[PDB]
Amino acid sequence: GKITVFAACSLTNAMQDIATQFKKEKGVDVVSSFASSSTLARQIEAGAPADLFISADQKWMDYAVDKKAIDTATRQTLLGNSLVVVAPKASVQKDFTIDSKTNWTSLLNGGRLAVGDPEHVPAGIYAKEALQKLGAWDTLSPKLAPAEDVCGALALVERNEAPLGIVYGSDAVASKGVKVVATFPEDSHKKVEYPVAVVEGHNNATVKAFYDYLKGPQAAEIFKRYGFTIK
Repeated sequence: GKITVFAACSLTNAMQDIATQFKKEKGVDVVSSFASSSTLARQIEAGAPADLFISADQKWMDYAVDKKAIDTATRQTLLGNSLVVVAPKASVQKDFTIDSKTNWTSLLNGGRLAVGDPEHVPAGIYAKEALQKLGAWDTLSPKLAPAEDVCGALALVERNEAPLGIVYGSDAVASKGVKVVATFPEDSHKKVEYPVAVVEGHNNATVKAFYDYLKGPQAAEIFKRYGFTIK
């Protein structure tokens, strides 16, 4: 009795604790592979035998679905999250409020904005989308420090290679080394939503019981503990 979950990077800590518990209360081992949702959707398209896939956006779930790789009837939106600007924990930067008059250059002071790569990384695509609506994207696009996932973007900031980054609400929570300094207004981007689905061919009673457990009160308590919103 062994389950494989492919989950967005941002779910690392939450998923590891759900797994350790599930094995404790159910005796089934859940082993996770974490990465950009783009990379994971691509692996699944390419035949990777994941049992479940949780994406950090709808876009990469839609992708896996339109490639016939998903048991589509099972797709549900599981989580919500906020999009935030982090600075390193030692930074003197204070909280501020984001709007179309936020002077991103002055805050950056010759530094880069750490982001998931907006070409594919959901955190980056949300960020691009907020920055465009805010009217700040053409100023910012040549000034990015892109990473291969939202964990890479966080780490640029932890290490002080970038003064600011855009990550999720939840990412600042699992990180000793950065502090949230602003939250994007919800009206600046598409809702950050995390769909889950059973991978095509893997809809069996063992996998179903874990899929049901991700909406269980034990998983809920952990998700919330890590700063996710429950759907």
